[PDB]
Amino acid sequence: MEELTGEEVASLHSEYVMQSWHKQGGPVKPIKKADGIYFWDYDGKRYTDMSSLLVCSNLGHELPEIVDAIKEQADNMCFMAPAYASEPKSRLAKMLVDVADPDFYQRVFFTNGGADSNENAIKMARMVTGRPKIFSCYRSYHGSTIGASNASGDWRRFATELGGSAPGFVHFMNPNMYEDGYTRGVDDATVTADYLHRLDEQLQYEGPDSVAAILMESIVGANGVILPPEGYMEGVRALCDKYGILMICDEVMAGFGRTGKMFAWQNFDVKPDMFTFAKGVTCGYVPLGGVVVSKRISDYFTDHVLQCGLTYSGHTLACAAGVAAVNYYLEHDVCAHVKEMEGILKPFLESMVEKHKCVGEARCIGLFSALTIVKNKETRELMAPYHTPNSVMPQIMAKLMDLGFSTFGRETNINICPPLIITAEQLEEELPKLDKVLTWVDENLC
Amino acid sequence: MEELTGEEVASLHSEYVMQSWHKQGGPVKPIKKADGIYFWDYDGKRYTDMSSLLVCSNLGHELPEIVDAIKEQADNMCFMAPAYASEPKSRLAKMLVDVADPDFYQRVFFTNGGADSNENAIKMARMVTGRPKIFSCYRSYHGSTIGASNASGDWRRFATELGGSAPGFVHFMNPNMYEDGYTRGVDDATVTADYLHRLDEQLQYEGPDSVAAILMESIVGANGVILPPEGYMEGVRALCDKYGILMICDEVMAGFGRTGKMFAWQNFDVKPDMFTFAKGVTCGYVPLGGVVVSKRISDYFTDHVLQCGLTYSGHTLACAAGVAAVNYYLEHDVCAHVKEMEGILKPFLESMVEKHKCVGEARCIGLFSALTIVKNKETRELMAPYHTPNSVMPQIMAKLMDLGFSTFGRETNINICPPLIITAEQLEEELPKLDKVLTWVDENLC
Ligand SMILES: Cc1ncc(COP(=O)(O)O)c(C=O)c1O
Ligand SMILES: Cc1ncc(COP(=O)(O)O)c(C=O)c1O
Ligand SMILES: N[C@@H](CCC(=O)O)C(=O)O
Ligand SMILES: N[C@@H](CCC(=O)O)C(=O)O
Ligand SMILES: N[C@@H](CCC(=O)O)C(=O)O
Ligand SMILES: N[C@@H](CCC(=O)O)C(=O)O
Repeated sequence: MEELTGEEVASLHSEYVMQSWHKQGGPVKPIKKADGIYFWDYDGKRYTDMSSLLVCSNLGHELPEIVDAIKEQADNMCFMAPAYASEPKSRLAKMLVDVADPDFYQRVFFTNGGADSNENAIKMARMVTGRPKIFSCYRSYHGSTIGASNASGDWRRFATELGGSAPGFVHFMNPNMYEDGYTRGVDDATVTADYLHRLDEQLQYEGPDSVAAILMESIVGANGVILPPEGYMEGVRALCDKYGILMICDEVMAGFGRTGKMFAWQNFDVKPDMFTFAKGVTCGYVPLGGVVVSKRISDYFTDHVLQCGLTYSGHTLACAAGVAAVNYYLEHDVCAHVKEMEGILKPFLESMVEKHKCVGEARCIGLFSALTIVKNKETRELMAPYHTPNSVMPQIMAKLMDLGFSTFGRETNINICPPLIITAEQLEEELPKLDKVLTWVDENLC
Repeated sequence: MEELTGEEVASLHSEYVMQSWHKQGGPVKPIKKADGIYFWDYDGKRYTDMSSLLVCSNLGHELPEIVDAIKEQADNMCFMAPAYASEPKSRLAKMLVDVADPDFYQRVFFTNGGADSNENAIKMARMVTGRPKIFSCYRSYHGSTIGASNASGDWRRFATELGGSAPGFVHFMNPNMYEDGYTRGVDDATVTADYLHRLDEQLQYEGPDSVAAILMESIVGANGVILPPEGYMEGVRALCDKYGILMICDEVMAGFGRTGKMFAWQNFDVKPDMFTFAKGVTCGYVPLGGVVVSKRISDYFTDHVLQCGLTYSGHTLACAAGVAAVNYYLEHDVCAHVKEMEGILKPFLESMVEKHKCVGEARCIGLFSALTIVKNKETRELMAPYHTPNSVMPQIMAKLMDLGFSTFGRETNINICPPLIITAEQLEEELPKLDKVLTWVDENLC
């Protein structure tokens, strides 16, 4: 082939590619290769993927087991239509029900990504219950297509709402303990009592008989790893039981080992009626998402036609990578390694709280972590208040990117979501870089 | 693990897989392998893929050029994030702009499939024009997610409408010449004049200044290869020009050689402001879709933030498969071969009209074709009128499947959309199976 130079790759991109969530034509980094927890630009500089790209490359890059499964499947059958059974699609559905809970869940509806599966979970909840309304969090992101974007809490919904908001999407405010003035640990029962009651009250004023589902990120991800107050998720599950509302957990970012469990909702003593997934089901190697449905929902669509579908549902190549990814998580006890890696990451960030005036809070479950950056520790003034213009936080990400610490954040947060295969030696080598950049912020942005 | 038997693969699917557009748990055919224009169940029976699966496997199955590109990309880098340029993504955007028209189009917005590309095309049209409303045809399908399904005409939208129609989606009736009582040879100028005036009048009664886009399949596909009357598509383009409305053509099904041209809208004297694609950009081998946008639209999003995005946009593996597919279409002059195969398929289907009491009309452009099945040639009584319960058409589809002639249809139609690589000899072997089955319909369903 006519292999392109680094400059041509970034040149053509700036000129011909439509970039997500940006204005067109900026400068762009051209990436040549990735492997393990690293990737390289065409100048040869190495970046350590401390955010797993978009918290999706859970097993690092170029994992032989997934790469090999893909190539093997490509030699058999890259795609076969949804109307037919295939080995990878059959095996992955069983594996997913099994790791989720084979006594509660029954079927998996395969999709292309995250927005795709939230869209279909919404449609399925309205069909099963006969009710029109969907409750979702203001502090949440569920996708960019009109249905998932209407359910999404953060301001990316504003553009989708051009022409009008979609009917039946009611938003309720969920607690962000630090930003709301409280202190995790001490105040959990107070915040949980307050926000569970706010939600109960809003349900009553919307008519609980008309609310088909409550949809929640298992742990709010892109918007800052907002660990909920203890007991909050169980109370939501309790409200759903009281009112006949289905509970839908969004596992797109927090699933597949991110938190130390296969699914983040497994940290809570709740069985959601449905939950949605994508990123780590294949570590991003082939697009795949899905909906895991309870036995009750499975039964409903045995009697009624499931009015859902998409050309690539259960894509064969994609599922083959899924089988390899899931088998890797299990055979290599990746959750246990993630729980143990928590022991290096969590104490480190907590000490960044004590050591840095610009770091107000640290949250960490497994390798799912974030820092709240503040302009003023004493007043809790955020370094970038909600939906601020000219947030300085990209500036901070660029200082990090300069040391080979690649990550991202939204609002006033820095995420730290390294690949689940990262080692203690590797963490202890990268985290000093985060401390160095935090010091720069201390001295330049307060 | 241990390879699964056919009976194990079909059992696990029936028990654990969520099937699109069906009640759960039925019987299912397990497919073991695919190659060229065929695929095989686990007993070894061969099916000739006369519908290209979902009119997507444009270059057949396991085509070495795409298979190999996939493996080569998997050995380098399966995925790299949207914020980075990658060789396959830059090369595919330029190649796509180039085959579409480099003097008119500028950028490509990559998605995972067809539905999200229509979702995003809608979002962009509302952002670019500042207007809320989308016009689309009642006889159309654009996807199943809330946005694309509200834009879709056929009854699969009704489920999405649980909870309410999303605002700003106005539907207009497009002509199906045969089903409306006219004749494609002698009647186009009247039908075109009438339906353009109906659309103009409806645009006027909705406020043309409030219509951001008219969205239409270049040639209505899954709903029956409904070739438009002469001059209709050009007149739609004229109304858009008159009123400042963007024209969005959906090439998801009719793109990539299906009709004898690279894009079906290229059979008409129109350049759409945007057009959407999925299936044949990769022949389904890896999920990929997109929006090709004009220079004007690209300019808008140079000055304004493109508030669209998805985790897997510009997926690296998927794009590598795309580069190989598009290069094949061009290097092997697949369009020219499709035109010459049109010269076999069109006369055969036309001769099925003359030969069978049950065949009212034949439509065919390139290898994009369908038969209208009737209970009564004289009264034009359809064999399955719109949205009938207990359609007998699956019976016909099954009689065909029994001869190894695998296809599908919607409403009262049988599609014939074989892979673009099918040869004259192969056509001469398969088409007799369609003739045999039509005789059975003649004698058993009128
Ligand atoms: C928690 C969560 N849900 C849903 C999504 C949307 O997923 P996708 O990009 O695959 O449409 C994302 C991606 O940011 C996410 O982080
Ligand atoms: C013309 C057209 N547009 C859009 C779609 C939806 O595409 P997808 O199933 O990839 O989401 C289809 C699928 O049949 C289609 O035929
Ligand atoms: N995370 C963004 C991509 C980021 C970027 O394009 O700068 C997405 O949803 O695609
Ligand atoms: N047409 C369906 C095919 C699956 C089926 O018929 O079961 C789809 O969009 O996935
Ligand atoms: N029966 C066609 C299409 C099946 C489907 O609609 O999923 C085939 O697979 O060849
Ligand atoms: N923030 C991620 C991804 C941005 C994108 O999706 O392009 C990174 O910097 O690696």
